[PDB]
Amino acid sequence: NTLKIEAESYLYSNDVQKEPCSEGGENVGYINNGSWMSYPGINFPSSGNYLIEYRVASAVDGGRFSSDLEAGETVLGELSVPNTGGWQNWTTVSQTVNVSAGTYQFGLYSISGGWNINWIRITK
Ligand SMILES: NCc1ccccn1
Ligand SMILES: NCc1ccccn1
Ligand SMILES: [Mg+2]
Repeated sequence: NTLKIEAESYLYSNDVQKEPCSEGGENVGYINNGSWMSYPGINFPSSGNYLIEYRVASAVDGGRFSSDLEAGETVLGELSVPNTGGWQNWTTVSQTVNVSAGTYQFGLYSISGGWNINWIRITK
């Protein structure tokens, strides 16, 4: 089963802005070093390995972000954003990580800015 979280649906954020996305809806853009977004109430119904996909774009090299649960109580890992050659040239990167069942605040934190994100998809 899959859960799709629209990236623009965050409850809290720092130093980002929403913009119309070429794939419909909105994406988060104007992401800098130290920008972040937080999504409450993300349910992982079983304990085990999940695929977490990120629909991202960048016209530059080096965009990088970390994902975490509960404000860094559990770090899930870090994602590099490819240089897809345009701000609306989208691609899907992923991480495979182990989470125990629960409902968590899910956080994305920009280590190196210059990347956009459309959505997050979680699959077990
Ligand atoms: N965990 C992403 C984040 C960072 C700072 C504050 C809230 N959430
Ligand atoms: N050059 C646009 C931009 C601004 C802030 C963050 C990332 N890209
Ligand atoms: Mg979106």
